[PDB]
Amino acid sequence: SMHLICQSGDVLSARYEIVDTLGEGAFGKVVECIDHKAGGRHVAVKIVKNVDRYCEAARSEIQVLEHLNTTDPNSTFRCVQMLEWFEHHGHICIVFELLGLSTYDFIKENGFLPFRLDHIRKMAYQICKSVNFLHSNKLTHTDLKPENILFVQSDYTEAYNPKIKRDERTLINPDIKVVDFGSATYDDEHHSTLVSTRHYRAPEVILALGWSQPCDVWSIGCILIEYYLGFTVFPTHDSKEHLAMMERILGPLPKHMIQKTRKRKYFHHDRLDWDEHSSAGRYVSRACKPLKEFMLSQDVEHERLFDLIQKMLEYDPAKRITLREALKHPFFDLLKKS
Ligand SMILES: O=C1N=Cc2ccc3c(-c4cccc(O)c4)c[nH]c3c21
Ligand SMILES: [Cl-]
Ligand code: NA
Repeated sequence: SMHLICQSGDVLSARYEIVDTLGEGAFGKVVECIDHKAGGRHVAVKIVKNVDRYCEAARSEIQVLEHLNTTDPNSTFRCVQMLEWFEHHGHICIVFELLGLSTYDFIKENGFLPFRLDHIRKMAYQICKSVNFLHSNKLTHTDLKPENILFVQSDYTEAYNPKIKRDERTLINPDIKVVDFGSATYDDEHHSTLVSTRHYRAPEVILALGWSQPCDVWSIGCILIEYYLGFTVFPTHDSKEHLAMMERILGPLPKHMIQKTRKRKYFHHDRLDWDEHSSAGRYVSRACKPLKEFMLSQDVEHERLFDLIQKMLEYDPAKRITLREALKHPFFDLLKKS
């Protein structure tokens, strides 16, 4: 029972003393501990609910991390390092290096203000390089979202911004790592019918056309929008509504994808089965507009970012830019300047 076992001062595995709670998700909790058998190092321990599906995900996460961490022992590609795992009162507990705030929690604590463009550029490059390393190893993450991208160290400076009448926090160092490999799937493994957290889910996933590495690229494009704006451009908890928002932001779905899909519930003949005058229809009309209308500036660096996002949000997953190609996009040139 999760509440019974996650308390400050509790000691796990005769070595890890809980000092704080770092996060809680569907899966259980992540706590910060002092490791009394590694010289007092502070670590993060993910305590998994004793529930079938979360236990299975944790076991899978341990297998993937063992692979990724052995393949990349210097963490050149920025996947979180797993230190060990154990069981505590029947719960699986995974020990990680300690990181800073998730990118989501940073934005939340900053009043849902967005990141500045130079930080987005650096973060995007590192996200793309890390996930590309997964892709090179026959893996797809499937659950990329701001909560699963963590700052290495989230110290900030703070200043009033009169341009927007608000106190603003700015990272000192925006370096990141990628976490949460409990949904990561190898190319030759069973692919779950549904993947991703809704706001980051690709159209081939929604339409059950089959998914692979490209679905991670879509999620990354969605994450970059959220970093740029401070909010999602897909504010919905309904699949058909999500497709409608895609249409308004990105244009009509390709005919071949509507042709091929078994998800007939979404469609009336060859068009989305969508009433523009319903409550949901009025909201999508208010809340969505073409992608480039969300730009905050027409400066060329903003145009470069939006060009990349647009490529990442290509509907056809084969046509969609790969991460190897994304790393070569002009948006990143500023990082490669001598
Ligand atoms: O320092 C870390 N090293 C590995 C790791 C994994 C997850 C987390 C979260 C977290 C988890 C769920 C929700 C949330 O908002 C934050 C915070 N710190 C984490 C670490
Ligand atoms: Cl640029
Ligand atoms: Na239908």
